[PDB]
Amino acid sequence: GHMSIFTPTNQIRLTNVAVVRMKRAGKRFEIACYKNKVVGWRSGVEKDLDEVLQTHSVFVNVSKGQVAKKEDLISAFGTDDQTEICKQILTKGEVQVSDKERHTQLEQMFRDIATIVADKCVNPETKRPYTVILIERAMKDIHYSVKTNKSTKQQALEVIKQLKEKMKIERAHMRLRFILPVNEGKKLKEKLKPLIKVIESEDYGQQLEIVCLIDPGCFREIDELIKKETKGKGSLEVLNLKDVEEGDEKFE
Repeated sequence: GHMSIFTPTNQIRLTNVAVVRMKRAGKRFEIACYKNKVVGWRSGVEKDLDEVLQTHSVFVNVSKGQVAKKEDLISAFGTDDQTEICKQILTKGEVQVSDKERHTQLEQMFRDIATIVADKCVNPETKRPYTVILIERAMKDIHYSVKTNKSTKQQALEVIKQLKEKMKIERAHMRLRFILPVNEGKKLKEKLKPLIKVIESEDYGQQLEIVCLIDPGCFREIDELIKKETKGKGSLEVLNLKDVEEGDEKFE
């Protein structure tokens, strides 16, 4: 980065690779995957785990220039499958968690995650939730560099508590499900579905239970239509039990 100007976008090219490497106790494993949200697979935001692999060559040490072939990885790691090795390097290595700016802890990248958490929380009387700086000031205060190696499905509870530790936010993003019969269901299902604001939790039996709820920051933008689309038709129930049958997540 910040060296060559010629950087054309392509699917499988060494010009579109992301730097990621795993540091072992007595060995190094540096690889190159697609820069298109390479860490997406660790959160279920990917499309596959094949095309994301730009190169099948792993470096044992870029300083010396030791390129490990299929025989090398089979000896060093013990497996001939690069997918397994690369997968480990991606979840236990120095992966570029850059979603926008292709740099480290700079370029205001700390404000990026702050923008996502902003709409997810409600601030008390002082300004509107659009003030990313307001939440960012408290976010980076308790835990600096919250974007660096941010473990999504692992430190989810920690991150939300770290924020509350400093600034006590008012509620957060919850889940609600509407309950109405087939007759009334055949009205909101043709309005809320095309908008694509629903969650993978619906009922297709006698009651069309639909779980639709976005970030509280934009609650006024979603409820403005929900108030008449389903609220002024069926009953609105809250979804707080994740240890029970939610409904249907697939028609198969």
